[PDB]
Amino acid sequence: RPAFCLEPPYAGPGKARIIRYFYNAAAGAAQAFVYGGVRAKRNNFASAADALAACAA
Repeated sequence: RPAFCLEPPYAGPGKARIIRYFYNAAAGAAQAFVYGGVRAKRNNFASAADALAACAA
């Protein structure tokens, strides 16, 4: 998988309240987190499906 997939989820400093998905490598699963709308890292997806296709491929 890309190194990006090993990164902890990044809420960032934004104030929005958007559920996004990240690949949790140690868990072997895509998991929800709250994304703030600003300065996203690359382990950040619209759905569990999109996280798994990028990283559990």
